[PDB]
Amino acid sequence: KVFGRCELAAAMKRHGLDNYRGYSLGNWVCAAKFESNFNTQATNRNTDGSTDYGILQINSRWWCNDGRTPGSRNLCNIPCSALLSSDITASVNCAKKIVSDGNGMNAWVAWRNRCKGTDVQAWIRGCRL
Ligand SMILES: O=N[O-]
Ligand SMILES: O=N[O-]
Repeated sequence: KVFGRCELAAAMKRHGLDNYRGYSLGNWVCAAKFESNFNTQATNRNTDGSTDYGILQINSRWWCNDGRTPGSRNLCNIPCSALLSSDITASVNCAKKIVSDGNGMNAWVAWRNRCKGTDVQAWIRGCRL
């Protein structure tokens, strides 16, 4: 599923991401835009053999099991394919564990490089929230 901007904002808010660990809703929408272009089916291979999955490009090296990242962890206790569903529950719940990890949203390379220190509120402008 490819989400609309305000559609994803609303779903993320419903799932309790707005101000989760102090990160406003705009931060999450911005991250999702630049990680996956709002596409739940997005996948990208990393140099180390792991893969990033879903709207927030959650990585198999630590967070999920894709059956092909040998010697990795499954800290969210899920198959990586769960991160590709039209239902974003699994992605959101795993993201909450990631952002609590100690590095906050810096865990997302695209957020650090493209969202951090910018007017992230613009990502929810016009939405009926
Ligand atoms: O959800 N369309 O911005
Ligand atoms: O649960 N919203 O995909």
